[PDB]
Amino acid sequence: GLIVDTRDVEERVHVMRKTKLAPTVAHGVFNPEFGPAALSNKDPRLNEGVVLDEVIFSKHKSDTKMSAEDKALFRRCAADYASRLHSVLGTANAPLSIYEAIKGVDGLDAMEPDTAPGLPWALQGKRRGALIDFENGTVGPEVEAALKLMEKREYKFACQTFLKDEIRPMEKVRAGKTRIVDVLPVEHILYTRMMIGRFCAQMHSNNGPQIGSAVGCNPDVDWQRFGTHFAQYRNVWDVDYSAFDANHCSDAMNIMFEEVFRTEFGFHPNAEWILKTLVNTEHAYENKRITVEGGMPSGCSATSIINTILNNIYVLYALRRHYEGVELDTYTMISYGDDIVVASDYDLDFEALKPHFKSLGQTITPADKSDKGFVLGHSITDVTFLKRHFHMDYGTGFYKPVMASKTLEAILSFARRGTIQEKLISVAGLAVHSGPDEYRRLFEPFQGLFEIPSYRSLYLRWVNAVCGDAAALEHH
RNA sequence: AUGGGCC
RNA sequence: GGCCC
Ligand SMILES: [Mg+2]
Repeated sequence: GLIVDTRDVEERVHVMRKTKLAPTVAHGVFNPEFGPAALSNKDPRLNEGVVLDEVIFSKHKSDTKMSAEDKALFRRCAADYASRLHSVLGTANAPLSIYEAIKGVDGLDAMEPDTAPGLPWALQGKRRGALIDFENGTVGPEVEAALKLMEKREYKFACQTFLKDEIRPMEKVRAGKTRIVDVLPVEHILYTRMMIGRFCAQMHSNNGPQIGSAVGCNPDVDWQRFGTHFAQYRNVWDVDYSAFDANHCSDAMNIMFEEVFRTEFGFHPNAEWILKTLVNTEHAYENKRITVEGGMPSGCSATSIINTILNNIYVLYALRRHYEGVELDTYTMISYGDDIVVASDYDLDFEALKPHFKSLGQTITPADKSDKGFVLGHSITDVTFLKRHFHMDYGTGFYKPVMASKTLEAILSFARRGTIQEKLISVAGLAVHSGPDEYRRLFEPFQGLFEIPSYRSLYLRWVNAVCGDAAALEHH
């Protein structure tokens, strides 16, 4: 978005930290072009003359303003997508109880009991367990008073800027392109879950191309479902965004919230209001307070869902701005936040859509290599989604999610102290789809030091997971 | 080190 | 706890 004000205050919010990711035995074997993101300004790995603080907020370039006619078009697209979504999900969207918002429901998992509480709780000590009883599903006086202000629509907050401690390609580590997490206050998260929690639960349960959302999916199982769907289409596109989250303009955000979360769809009047508080935000980074207009914070409840919904409306908006007679059945798509797979039997010109996405402030580029524009004829076996390719298994005849071996090497090369064993088992479930030979090669540095699951055991587990009859058919 | 998923 | 977004 657009940075409107940068104020220096006395209170310093500690963010820097040291990386908790330590190199494993695999690091010296694979030597990946990957490493922990730069968390300190004095990190020796950083390029000369790179100020980490400036690069972080460089994503905030502008808040794109839309014309009345483009806003009118966007409203129509939001309402059209909002028609499809609530037709599939239903309109049972009344507030969740406090208990349900904390403990979760069918389709919505519970709030994490010991994550960051946000501001101003971080400046007072106080963890999440002191403010909220997670076992009993009850809130203390501090949150109670905050919830009363949100009901009154008088609630004010600040986002706490956190540096994301993660493995990144070495090019981005050296460029100081450390990702950030905007940690919202725990009460804001709770109330959002109250306002839109059942909707979110319904979204998760009904994931698929019909609603254009993969949020809630299990790639082990659903790659067959998504794979067979997109294989039916003549053209498949792999579309990359540049800073998707930060580039959501105030106009697009406000209109989407207005059209999707209407009281006539069963929502409480405050559902629209609580989401609109995400448009103009105050961010706290050390001694600096930065006011931003536009863009989506990442620590919000249902940030993935909001981004997914916007992604759906963006594609409809861009296509209607270029072509005539474009409807929801003109194409098909699945998204997860900024990640997107689009397909159509019509020879759509995504290169011509570039300016139309720009009117929203979004920059689309081909993922199909960083090549000379968008091309036609590509299939689902050519694309990546959720860092996974669509490969066929020749033992079952099903699509399986295959990650790049270079990426799996990177994941196995770094781990938090004392978590290596459980990480290996977790990564084994990802690595099984690379085939027996590659699975063997990936875990070979760990042999004799940790338990590695046999390829066979994870394969048979997966066969049953994707299709229970297929596992039984091998016994018939 | 986080929202939201999934093991 | 890990992974993806
Ligand atoms: Mg992509």
